[PDB]
Amino acid sequence: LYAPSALVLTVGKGVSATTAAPERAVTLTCAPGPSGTHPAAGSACADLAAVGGDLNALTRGEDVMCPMVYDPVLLTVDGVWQGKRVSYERVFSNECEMNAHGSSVFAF
Amino acid sequence: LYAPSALVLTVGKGVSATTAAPERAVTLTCAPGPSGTHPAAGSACADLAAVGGDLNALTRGEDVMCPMVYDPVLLTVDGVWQGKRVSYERVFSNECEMNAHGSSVFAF
Repeated sequence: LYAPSALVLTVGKGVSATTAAPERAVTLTCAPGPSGTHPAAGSACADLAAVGGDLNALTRGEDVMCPMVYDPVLLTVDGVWQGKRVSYERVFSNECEMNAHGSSVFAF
Repeated sequence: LYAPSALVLTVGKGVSATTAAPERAVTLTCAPGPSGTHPAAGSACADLAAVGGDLNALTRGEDVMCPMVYDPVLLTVDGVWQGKRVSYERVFSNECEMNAHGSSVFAF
């Protein structure tokens, strides 16, 4: 047995789970190994591990430059990270911004 | 694009998400096809489809017989079923009981 690490991330244009339909959704597994529908299971897993599973501490790439659009996107993440239950959601100003937090966690 | 179907199911001995640590956790994908860490991705997918994604309507196999133990187990399911957000959790009297609701959805 190992502490489980399994998550489902969903993104949709909107500003809250009540007003943003889930357009895309990927599963992500990091224990015992990185797998799932996520485009970059490996790097995503590494992104989370480095930050200690703390989604909120994923940094915004200083050099990454995004156009100043205001087209909100709601990101949700649910499941278990190393035996601990996860339930997170954040609204980004635009996808480019979302995809700029952590190299590959949210880039799906 | 297709309406997404991606879920994470977790089970732990306890009676509420606050008091039941996630011991095991499996991801399940049903669109465009059945996949994930779930032991029976295919049948599980079929179990859900038949019931219209309505977890609460999964039936208890009339013939399935379980010993009368009282060792509760909390089952949680989160994610998206056919474009609609899912967030469900139910406490069973014992694993044998949990595994008796729907042939293979919860049998993991």
